Amino acid sequence: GKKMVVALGGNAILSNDASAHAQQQALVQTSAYLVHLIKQGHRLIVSHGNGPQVGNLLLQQQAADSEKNPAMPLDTCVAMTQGSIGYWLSNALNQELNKAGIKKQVATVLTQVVVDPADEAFKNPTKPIGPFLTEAEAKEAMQAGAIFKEDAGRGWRKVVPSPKPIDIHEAETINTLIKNDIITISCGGGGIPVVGQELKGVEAVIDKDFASEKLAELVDADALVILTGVDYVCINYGKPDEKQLTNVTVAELEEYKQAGHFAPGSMLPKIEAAIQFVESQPNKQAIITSLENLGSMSGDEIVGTVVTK
Amino acid sequence: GKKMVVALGGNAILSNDASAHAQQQALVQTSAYLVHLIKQGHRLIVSHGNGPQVGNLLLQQQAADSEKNPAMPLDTCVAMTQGSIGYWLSNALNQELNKAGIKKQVATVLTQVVVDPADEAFKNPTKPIGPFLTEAEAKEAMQAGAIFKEDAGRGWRKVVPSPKPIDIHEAETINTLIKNDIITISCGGGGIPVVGQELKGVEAVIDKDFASEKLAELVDADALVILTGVDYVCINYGKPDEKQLTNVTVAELEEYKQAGHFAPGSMLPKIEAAIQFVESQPNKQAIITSLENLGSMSGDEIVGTVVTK
Ligand SMILES: Nc1ncnc2c1ncn2[C@@H]1O[C@H](COP(=O)(O)OP(=O)(O)O)[C@@H](O)[C@H]1O
Ligand SMILES: Nc1ncnc2c1ncn2[C@@H]1O[C@H](COP(=O)(O)OP(=O)(O)O)[C@@H](O)[C@H]1O
Ligand SMILES: [Mg+2]
Ligand SMILES: [Mg+2]
Repeated sequence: GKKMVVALGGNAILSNDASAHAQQQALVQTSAYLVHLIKQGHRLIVSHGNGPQVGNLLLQQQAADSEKNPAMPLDTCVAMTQGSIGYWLSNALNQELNKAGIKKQVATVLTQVVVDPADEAFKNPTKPIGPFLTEAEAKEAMQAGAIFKEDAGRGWRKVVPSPKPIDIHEAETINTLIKNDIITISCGGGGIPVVGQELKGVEAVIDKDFASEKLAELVDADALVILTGVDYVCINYGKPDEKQLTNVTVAELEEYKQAGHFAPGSMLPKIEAAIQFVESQPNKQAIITSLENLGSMSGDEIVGTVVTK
Repeated sequence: GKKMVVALGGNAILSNDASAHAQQQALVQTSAYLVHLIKQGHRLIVSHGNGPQVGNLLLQQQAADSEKNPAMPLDTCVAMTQGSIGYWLSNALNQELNKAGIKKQVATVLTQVVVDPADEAFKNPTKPIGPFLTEAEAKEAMQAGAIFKEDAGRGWRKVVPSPKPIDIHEAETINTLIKNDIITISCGGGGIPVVGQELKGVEAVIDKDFASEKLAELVDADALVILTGVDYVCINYGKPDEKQLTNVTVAELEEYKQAGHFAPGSMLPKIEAAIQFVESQPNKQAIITSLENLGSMSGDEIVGTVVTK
């Protein structure tokens, strides 16, 4: 069996219906697939994204904003989504483990992810968040310290930094749970962004896959498994000559990267994080595939885009 | 030292406004007092309430309620507050620990607290919660069985049950962290209420002190310390003949309780929880006092209303 960090994405909470019940139902389906990994002897360390969840929460912050009910900053909103999604996922996993007759503890740990204040991302925030405000509301926010950028035609929306994760505060706690064979859920939404030894909260968005890769390094995982919306990373994706990548090496991926095969923002971060993990220490593996593709496992072997040195 | 469950209440988050920043600063002050206990060798396992926090979150759920941004049910909102408050408190405690030069890690574990569906509370809900609705809105909201009661002159509110905890799902995980000298924050808001084999969420409010007492039993804590708004519990409270209770036995408290000295909904549950803990096992002590009164500690000994038997 392998100790693996499993980084869930949007596909893990595929529901369309934004209700808690619909998202919980989606996570139960996701958990059924994850339990396949447990049946095969793997030791899971799970993380997840929070795109639509934090997006809706941010809209809720604005809808009721007042002196008595002030909008919560982004870092607190991320913490809230670690709570909601962590609850839904841990609950769903327990259900599916029970259905399989398997006894295994699941626990969600709030996770603060440290970033460098000197990170170039802070001088140049590029992550748009929240609702589209009017120039007026924008200028008012500007005078309030926020950085807004008019999205020509759509309006003005707040932009925040996307810094690199340099450490996971709760890493040792997560390691402790790991060693006690407890399935942990952490780094939700890429983590609650904090800076410095004092762990000062900041409004930023940390890439979930790089946060997961940092966790994988800190807990000395054997593999980083990113589960997304495709069974295999492809070259010429969506094109007539599309080709699925199975076993790949870093040099191969670097060649394809320069040819522009991995869309920025979506697949590119996964490829970069996977390469980084494989380059971090000898005998490390990274896999990019989907939950559904776990049905194609060969024994305890996960198939998909498998990256090695 | 002694393994002690410290149950924080409203005054632990003493802020002049409801902003995240103000509440975080309030928790920093609270953490200063908690560090005092840690310096004295006590092994802390902390819990907290969430009344004002979940209240504002529920108002945010209502403000943007729509098909695309549906209001999250109470159990999910409780999970979200375990995330926000857990983040604020763990971050504040780390800051105060570092200031004291103490190398101790803090971790927040989402907590699902199990209740019995046959609990009398489900037949007679008593906890009003959420927004004040019109009579027409409440009428429609009650068709599926939910109970709404009119608050004359204010509106109609949902009234949920306050069932007793029969288990803390993550208890073993929390104990494992405790055994590894990690300060845990759990049972936030009394816990995410769940029922049955699938741990289905239910809209209810589990008393934070009863939840904390159950945790104290499950982790075999030496003491249950409830920190609230008074330095000492009193009899003839607010009357000219008011008397503060210091060392007191279970028998004495039972007499006082029967005399109606402890207000329902506020002090009564703390007294009942204290009695339950002292009677739960030999060599168990329960204390009810305030964070401020910790400044009057005699060495590693906490003064206040100390229950023994
Ligand atoms: N070369 C490529 N091969 C496969 N999928 C690709 C490629 N380039 C872009 N994609 C897209 O990247 C998506 C996954 O990234 P993203 O949408 O960000 O998902 P997640 O929520 O998992 O982060 C795929 O599901 C696919 O639509
Ligand atoms: N006999 C009593 N002795 C002391 N305090 C009492 C008594 N009866 C009621 N109280 C009130 O109970 C309060 C504590 O319960 P509560 O307000 O719910 O606080 P918390 O947020 O800590 O749960 C006290 O601070 C006090 O205002
Ligand atoms: Mg993505
Ligand atoms: Mg109270």
